[PDB]
Amino acid sequence: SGPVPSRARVYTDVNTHRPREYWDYESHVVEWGNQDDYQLVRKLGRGKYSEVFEAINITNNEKVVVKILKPVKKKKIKREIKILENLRGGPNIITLADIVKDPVSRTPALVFEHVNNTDFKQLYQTLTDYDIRFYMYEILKALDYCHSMGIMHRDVKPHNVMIDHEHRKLRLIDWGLAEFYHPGQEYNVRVASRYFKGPELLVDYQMYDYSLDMWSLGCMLASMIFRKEPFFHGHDNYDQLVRIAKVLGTEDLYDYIDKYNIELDPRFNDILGRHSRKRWERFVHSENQHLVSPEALDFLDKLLRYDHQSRLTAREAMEHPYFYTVVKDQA
Ligand SMILES: CC(=O)Nc1cc(Nc2cc(NC3CC3)n3nccc3n2)ccc1C
Repeated sequence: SGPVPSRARVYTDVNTHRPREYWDYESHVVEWGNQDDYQLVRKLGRGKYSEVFEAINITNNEKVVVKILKPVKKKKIKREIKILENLRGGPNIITLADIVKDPVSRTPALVFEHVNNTDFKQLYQTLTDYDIRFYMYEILKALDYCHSMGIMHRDVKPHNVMIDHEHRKLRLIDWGLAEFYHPGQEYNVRVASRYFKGPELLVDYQMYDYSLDMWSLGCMLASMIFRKEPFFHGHDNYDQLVRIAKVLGTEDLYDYIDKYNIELDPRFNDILGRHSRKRWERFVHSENQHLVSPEALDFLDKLLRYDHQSRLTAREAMEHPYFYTVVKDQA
């Protein structure tokens, strides 16, 4: 027998209530700017589907980030553009400034607002208890917004969070894996980086929703408060679920499998074993205790659930006691 269907607990029908054009990205026509407005300054890095550069817009002298695409299906390019245009102006959402057609590569190049990022491998070792709560609340503003707008990011991880610490400015970037949520839709499970993949992806449960981003956020919170990067360190996608089971326990995992009538890959049988649910205290030591409090642990536990339906929504997460001083300081 097949798996039990699932629906998002919140923002379930927001795309159904919108005109077809909002989410029907295959019919989206791309609006092209002038490629001569931009002069590349230097390379910043690379991605699976791109090469990214710092550039100067020669019409206004503004610094921009240019993402020149590698060959990618036209519908996937239209999807990222549509999602970016839909989320434009949203809290802590990266701004897509322009779309141009590269002359050498003949591919599109997406032009973004520049963020003066403080590299995560250097920034995280300086963050206080307050900074983690502050930036976690800022990520939640972006997530509650994109979820309310019927979009799942599906690639939440430290590298997709640009922080200008000096200006306490955060932007959630790289919407290249983002999708529109539609009740009853089965999505590709081959999304996100290994360490941030939700149990639904690892067990091949396709009818997932916004709650997938909440698991990714929990992985990020666990890595920050415990100073353990990555928190769930799998050797591959199968071992990734084993790393989760050694912390969350195998009992809740088999309960989750049973609830949704998920047929487990036979490989999993011999590697999952039997594991008790651990207490968060075993990850606490003299070097991370200043970032760990009962509020942090209670909040973390409520994010890292096998059952996607039982994880906090971004809005419920914002109401958690862990953020009381951040909320009070923002008012
Ligand atoms: C466009 C996109 O999402 N792809 C992406 C981006 C990067 N890298 C940066 C670097 C900076 N800022 C420089 C100071 C570090 N910014 N700023 C705003 C956005 C952005 N992106 C690397 C790799 C990829 C794939």
